[PDB]
Amino acid sequence: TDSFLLRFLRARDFDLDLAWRLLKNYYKWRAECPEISADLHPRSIIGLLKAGYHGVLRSRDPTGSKVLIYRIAHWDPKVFTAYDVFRVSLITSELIVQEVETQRNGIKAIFDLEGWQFSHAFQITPSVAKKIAAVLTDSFPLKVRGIHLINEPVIFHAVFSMIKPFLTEKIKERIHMHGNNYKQSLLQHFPDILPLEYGGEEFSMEDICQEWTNFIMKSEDYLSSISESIQ
Amino acid sequence: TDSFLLRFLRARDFDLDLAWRLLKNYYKWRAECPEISADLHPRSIIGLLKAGYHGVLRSRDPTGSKVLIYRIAHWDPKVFTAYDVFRVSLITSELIVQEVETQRNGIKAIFDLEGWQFSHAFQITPSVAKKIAAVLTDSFPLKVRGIHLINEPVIFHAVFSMIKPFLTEKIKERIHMHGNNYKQSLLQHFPDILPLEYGGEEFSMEDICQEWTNFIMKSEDYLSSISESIQ
Amino acid sequence: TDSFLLRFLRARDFDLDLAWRLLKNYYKWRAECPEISADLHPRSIIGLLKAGYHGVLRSRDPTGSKVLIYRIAHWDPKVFTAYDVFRVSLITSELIVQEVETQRNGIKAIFDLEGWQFSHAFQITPSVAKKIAAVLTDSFPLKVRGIHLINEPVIFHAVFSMIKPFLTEKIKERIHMHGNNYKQSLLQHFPDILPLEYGGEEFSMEDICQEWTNFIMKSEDYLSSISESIQ
Amino acid sequence: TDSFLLRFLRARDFDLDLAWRLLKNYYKWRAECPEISADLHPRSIIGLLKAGYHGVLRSRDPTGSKVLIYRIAHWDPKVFTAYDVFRVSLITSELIVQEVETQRNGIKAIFDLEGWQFSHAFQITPSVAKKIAAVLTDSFPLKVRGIHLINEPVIFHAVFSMIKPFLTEKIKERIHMHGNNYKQSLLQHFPDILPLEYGGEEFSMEDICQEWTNFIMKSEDYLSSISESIQ
Ligand SMILES: Cc1c(C)c2c(c(C)c1O)CC[C@@](C)(CCC[C@H](C)CCC[C@H](C)CCCC(C)C)O2
Ligand SMILES: Cc1c(C)c2c(c(C)c1O)CC[C@@](C)(CCC[C@H](C)CCC[C@H](C)CCCC(C)C)O2
Ligand SMILES: Cc1c(C)c2c(c(C)c1O)CC[C@@](C)(CCC[C@H](C)CCC[C@H](C)CCCC(C)C)O2
Ligand SMILES: Cc1c(C)c2c(c(C)c1O)CC[C@@](C)(CCC[C@H](C)CCC[C@H](C)CCCC(C)C)O2
Ligand SMILES: [Cl-]
Ligand SMILES: [Cl-]
Ligand SMILES: [Cl-]
Ligand SMILES: [Cl-]
Ligand SMILES: [Cl-]
Ligand SMILES: [Cl-]
Ligand SMILES: [Cl-]
Ligand SMILES: [Cl-]
Repeated sequence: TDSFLLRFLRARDFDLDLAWRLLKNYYKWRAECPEISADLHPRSIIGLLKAGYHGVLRSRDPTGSKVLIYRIAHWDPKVFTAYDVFRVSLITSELIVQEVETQRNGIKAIFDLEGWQFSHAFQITPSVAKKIAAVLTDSFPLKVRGIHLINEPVIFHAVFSMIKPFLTEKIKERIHMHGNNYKQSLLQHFPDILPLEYGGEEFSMEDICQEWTNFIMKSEDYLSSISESIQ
Repeated sequence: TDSFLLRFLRARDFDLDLAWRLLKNYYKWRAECPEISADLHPRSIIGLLKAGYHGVLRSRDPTGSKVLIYRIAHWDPKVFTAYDVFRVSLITSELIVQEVETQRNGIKAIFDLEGWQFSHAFQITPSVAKKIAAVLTDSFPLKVRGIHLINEPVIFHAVFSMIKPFLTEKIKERIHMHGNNYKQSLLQHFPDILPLEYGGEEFSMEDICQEWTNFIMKSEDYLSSISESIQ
Repeated sequence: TDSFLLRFLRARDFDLDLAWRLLKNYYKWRAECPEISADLHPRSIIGLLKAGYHGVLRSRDPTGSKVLIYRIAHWDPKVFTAYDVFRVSLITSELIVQEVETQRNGIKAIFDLEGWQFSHAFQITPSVAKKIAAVLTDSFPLKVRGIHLINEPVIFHAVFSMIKPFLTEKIKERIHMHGNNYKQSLLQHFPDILPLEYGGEEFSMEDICQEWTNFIMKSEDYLSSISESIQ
Repeated sequence: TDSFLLRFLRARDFDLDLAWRLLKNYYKWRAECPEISADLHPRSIIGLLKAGYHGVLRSRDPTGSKVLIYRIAHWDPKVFTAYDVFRVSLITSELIVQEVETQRNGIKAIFDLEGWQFSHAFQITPSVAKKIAAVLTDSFPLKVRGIHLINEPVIFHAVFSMIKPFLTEKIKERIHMHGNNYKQSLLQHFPDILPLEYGGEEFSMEDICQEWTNFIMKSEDYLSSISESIQ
């Protein structure tokens, strides 16, 4: 039985001081006003999952990182708030951090920003921006080994400019923007494992999303106990 | 179920600051270049165990300390490196630290240096010397209550002189050198519990080594999980 | 008979202080833990040479620099480690530094990074990165007048980002990245002397590699004496 | 052809600064008033050699150090001065430093002080004492890995007390005093290689001295060229 504090050690290469600072932030970061709740039950965001907003690839990248996929077009800003969408990432992260190999090799996330609207940007306030930067850098026990943005419209750079100043130099080096002709570049970073929609060979995004939705629903009892352990 | 961090508390008389510093070193000490691996499976050093290099007494000393015995003559430096020999002590220590009474009363080690050669000393580099001093003082959650050297040849003092400068005043007070006429002195420190070869009454070293070898092999599954919890 | 210390003078335009600092680093740089051995015998890396990984052009560039060619596709990371590959450059450098005209006009290296894999990047640790930067700047008596990277995949920039912070401003100005359409740009820097595979007119890479392999094997006695003069 | 400055590098583990300081002292140390001459021709001390004062063992110690033997009883202070006796060590040192394996593994010297008289001590002035300490520590490119004194009379400690304050902590750790029952202790440091007179099995001191005397006489042309290269 790995202690709860072991994931923080692995996240900081067993540097006790650094892991301590990470744990401190992990308990404080969401309490930043206006706070996001510690509620991690999928009932409030099951609609997002069924809309096909989010999924996790079955296979890891060539360095062992778990690969996450987000499709912004499947987020209706009139139905779900940024906090709801944020909650989806929290739920997923709390689940995949259980894997030791994820703890060691980190994660990489792919954001399909095709269909990004001003209504989306309206949700991203400075306070939200700060929280995004927090979990990317030093507030959650997951190594962010790479962030890949594809199909980014020109209007998105305003949003990213809100997040940028709160980002460390390390994470900034790991943020990639591919544009519309992403497939060649994206395939080089993720051989053999991408879905059909992004240059892959086997699985479709619909299947990948449905699989991860089932896993989240399946884990709703574990997600409840996590919620009660941070309040 | 005692938490993993309780053995560090007991090792420092429940001084939270001091136990914290010990845990920090416990995760860092082996990473000192050139590093020793976190691998604790007995497969790589089963030869040493079967050669009769190492054993643990069945009974404790009058103060409750576990008593460890090392015979340097049973270490062939042409077959096993200093790192392999070091690994044997790591494996044994990770096992006996599970006993609460060992956590409270510490350990005492007896090194039979009869048969110490220059080929042995060749293995003990300055880096190795530093690591020896580290686990003796502040890098492993075991109180070193005594170190007893017997049958030490005159050429050994060069080796000890490498270790000495990195030793604290407390541990230095606890290092004894008996020479060839050790039996009278050694019996006073360890009544009733020594093997036949060292003035004892009952058990032989061959039996003691065979018993501890079986226990190590028996614990190979626990030793694997420890290895995976420090990387 | 040119003294051994003359190549360090020529490398620093007969600035005695600067040449002294270079000689100091030349003796210390490989001892950085984890150290690379001073062994320069081609027996350990003959496989790399026969695989066509490395060769030296017969003719010099328009400024008199010796031109070196490396093909990363001919390096199998499952057979040869980064240290083995590093050793190949050490061996070549120790040979060409014997030429006075190379001492005066320096060298230029061309790295064909076509076929660069994550398995290659796995070998390039931070410690290795530091050593690469060391021999590029101030640890070997060869003026690096230019480094040319061709056919670089997008995933390589992560590796280069490890090396970059340890690079001086001078050397950084001398690192070129051409991409896939390199031929026009590469021909302007190296007229008349390139192999067929890179826009040249006469010789093939296979011939160039075979010629330099023979020369290395031919010089194995000189390479042994160098090894014994740095330990 | 190893440069003359390579022996200073090997003597200081290729630390360029430290080797530089050693070379500086090597040229200055004998010039300390009252100076000893740079003359290294055996003609002035052939009498000492034929008297059986000095010899070098054919075999090295278990660590590769050259082993030197001095017999103070064969020094007649009424015939040869301390400077003459000092010259013998200079001559021997300049010869054995030519061996690369001696440069790497250093030397160990055995002084048989049986027959030490006050007439001997009369020769050892404070200035002489300082010079003895100089060549032991930082004025000659030979690592002193050990000094062994045997058969030392009680009156010798006055002489050693003159040398002691000018000795570094490192060298002081390497000075052994065995007394009259030296054989057991001396054999442990030098197995298989000692002469008959000191617990050995094969060769006698008379043979060892005669062999080294021939070698010195044989090298008189090399010793002349060394003398002319330090003035
Ligand atoms: C532990 C962890 C969390 C919790 C996490 C992410 C990652 C990589 C993590 O490791 C990435 C996404 C994020 C920050 C949730 C983002 C919430 C907003 C609403 C997403 C849509 C708008 C973003 C402007 C789109 C770009 C996001 C990238 C700049 C990361 O939640
Ligand atoms: C937690 C712990 C470890 C890990 C440990 C020891 C003790 C008492 C511990 O509590 C004692 C032995 C040691 C340091 C391994 C020593 C490895 C070398 C190769 C032993 C042979 C050579 C030594 C020069 C012999 C003398 C050793 C004493 C000076 C300790 O490993
Ligand atoms: C004196 C000298 C040495 C010794 C040398 C080089 C040069 C130009 C020298 O002048 C260039 C190559 C290098 C640094 C060996 C590199 C070893 C690694 C394994 C090469 C493959 C991976 C590299 C990441 C590829 C890019 C290299 C460039 C950034 C230089 O060895
Ligand atoms: C490079 C080198 C030299 C040059 C050298 C020695 C050694 C080990 C060297 O490595 C040892 C002997 C010495 C210092 C010459 C000594 C001269 C006197 C006259 C010897 C007789 C009286 C001594 C009081 C006897 C004890 C000597 C030990 C304390 C070294 O010359
Ligand atoms: Cl909320
Ligand atoms: Cl990219
Ligand atoms: Cl190892
Ligand atoms: Cl005692
Ligand atoms: Cl190596
Ligand atoms: Cl260019
Ligand atoms: Cl004189
Ligand atoms: Cl002794």
